Amino acid sequence: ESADLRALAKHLYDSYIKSFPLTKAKARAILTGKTTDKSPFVIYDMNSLMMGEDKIKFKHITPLQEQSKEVAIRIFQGCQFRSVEAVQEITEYAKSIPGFVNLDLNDQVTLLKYGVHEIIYTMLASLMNKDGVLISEGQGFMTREFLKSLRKPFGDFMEPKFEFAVKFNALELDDSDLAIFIAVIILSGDRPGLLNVKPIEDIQDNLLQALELQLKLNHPESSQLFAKLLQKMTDLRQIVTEHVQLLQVIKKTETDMSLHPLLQEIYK
Amino acid sequence: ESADLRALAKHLYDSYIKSFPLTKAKARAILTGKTTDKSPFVIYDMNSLMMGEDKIKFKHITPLQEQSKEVAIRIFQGCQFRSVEAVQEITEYAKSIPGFVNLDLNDQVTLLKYGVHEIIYTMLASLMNKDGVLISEGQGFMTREFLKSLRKPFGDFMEPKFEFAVKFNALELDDSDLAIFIAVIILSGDRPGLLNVKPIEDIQDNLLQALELQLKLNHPESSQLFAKLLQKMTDLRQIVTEHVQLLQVIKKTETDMSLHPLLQEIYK
Ligand SMILES: CC(C)c1ccccc1-c1ccc(O[C@H](Cc2ccccc2)C(=O)O)cc1
Repeated sequence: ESADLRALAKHLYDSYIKSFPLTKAKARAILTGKTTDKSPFVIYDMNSLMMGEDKIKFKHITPLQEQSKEVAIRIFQGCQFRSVEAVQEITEYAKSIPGFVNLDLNDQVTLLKYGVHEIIYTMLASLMNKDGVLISEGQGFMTREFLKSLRKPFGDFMEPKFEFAVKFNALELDDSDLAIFIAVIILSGDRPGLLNVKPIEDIQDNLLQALELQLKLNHPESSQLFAKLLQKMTDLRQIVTEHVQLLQVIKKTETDMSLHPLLQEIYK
Repeated sequence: ESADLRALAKHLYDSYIKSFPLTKAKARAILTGKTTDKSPFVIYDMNSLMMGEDKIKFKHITPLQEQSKEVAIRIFQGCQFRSVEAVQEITEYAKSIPGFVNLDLNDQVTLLKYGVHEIIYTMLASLMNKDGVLISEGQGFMTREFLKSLRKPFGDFMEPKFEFAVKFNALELDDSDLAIFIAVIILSGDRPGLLNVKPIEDIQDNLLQALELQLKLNHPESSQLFAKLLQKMTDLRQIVTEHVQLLQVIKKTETDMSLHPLLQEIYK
């Protein structure tokens, strides 16, 4: 019944708001510099980076970089910390997906393990525009250009994310839509090492119906949006890989830099 | 309109039947399926290959294993031959899809160029079962066991297609279904280098509606099958990506020789 699919759609949207302090709506309100009720400080060079520590809460360093964790590492660590924030956040959203917590404890861990970064980049697109990405809860805005100019390695960590987000955002999706799509991603079952696949696919079968109806209702004039969105799941998978291998490179060229256990545990 | 979507399906099916010798319906009668009226020649071991490869309808080389060319290599190059045949079959099919030829020729070459590998592994799965793959227009059956028993490079060449195949076949799709899915794969839109993505996506949109109608009417009880088929695309891409990987590795085994020139040329 439709009435049941809409109720689940309302449910998930609801938990989505409660689990993510920064929705796409808040994000676009800040990005479209019309809503000047609170604008972001912009980082596009080293000076701004320093000055950034001023206006925004940057526990990081302000002055010298190189001989004291150069700019590149500093941002990378900063980015590392947020990812941990997001996982914890995403993990809280997951518990609310009907049926998820009733699965084998092991699978729960496996679903999170593979689905988390795929989710981080999906939601990360909400904080991006062709020119940049929001940081520190919207208060800041770091330039894509400044990012694409960091030290040899770190210099190409976000580019594949921007490329994904610009075309993904062109789908004009909203929080209520993403809420369901985010859940569909978690309850895969095609995930490596699962014990009970049928119970997982039964949940996702629901999420997909929910999403199909939600997209029809929310975007009547958008033919086949449902399918276009599912295919986007390939671009996601590909991004994770580019990243994971990229991560492997730093680890070797930076034996002094560390990887937060929670993020380290996910990668494998 | 459903009428128009029922026409496009039958059209593609008709083209499909005439472009591909071995149909899934046929191949299935031969495989695990009984339908015994001419049992294929089973290659399960080295001698089986040797002792058949001399009676089987294979055109390229013969059983000569004794410091006279390696077996693994002869088998690998054999797939290349068949894949190159397959590529011509697909092209012949691509041309029957409404709108395809009306596209920028450069874009057609780009679409076939990148859609071909995914189409091959998809269709390969029709000739596969959990224990082996039909060979030579269906006159043979090379076991999965023998394939993983191969040397060192070549021992993991086909294993991932088997893992993909077994899950893919779990969907129980038939030639009428595969005919539309295949078309959808060719009419992507995200292939690198395209020049005019719009028409390509318009046709895919039209092809997607067809696959959706087809699956609903053809598999009424199989819920959300459409969504599940579309996510098999991630699996394909990974297969494809991971394949070019061994390809580069193999490129570090056999190479510099003067009797290969005009042969190496047929397969870039
Ligand atoms: C917005 C964030 C998720 C992000 C994504 C992709 C690339 C970089 C970042 C990023 C986020 C915050 C950054 O600066 C600090 C990071 C930080 C936050 C809290 C404690 C320690 C560091 C901040 O904005 O608060 C720098 C980069």
